[PDB]
Amino acid sequence: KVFGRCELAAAMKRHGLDNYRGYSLGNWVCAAKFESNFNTQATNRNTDGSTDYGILQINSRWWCNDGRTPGSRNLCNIPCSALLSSDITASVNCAKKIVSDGNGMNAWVAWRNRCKGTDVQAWIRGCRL
Repeated sequence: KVFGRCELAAAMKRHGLDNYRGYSLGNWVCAAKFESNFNTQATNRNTDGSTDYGILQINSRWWCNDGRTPGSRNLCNIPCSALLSSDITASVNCAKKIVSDGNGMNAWVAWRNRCKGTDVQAWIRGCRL
């Protein structure tokens, strides 16, 4: 599913992401925009053989099992395919573990490079939340 900006903001808010570990909603919508262009079905392969999955491009080296990433840790305890669903529940629950890991949202390279220190509130402007 390709989310609309406000539709995604609303789903993320409902799933408890607004101010999760201090990160306002706009940070989450911005990261989703540049990681996946709001497409739950986005996959991207890395040079190390791991793959990134879903709206928040969660990586198979640490977080999920895809059966093809030797020495993967599967920390979210989830097949990576579950991260491609039109229901964002699995992605959100896994992202909560990631952002709690010590590096906050810096774990998402597009967030560090394209959202961090920008006016992220702009991403939720005009939305009915």
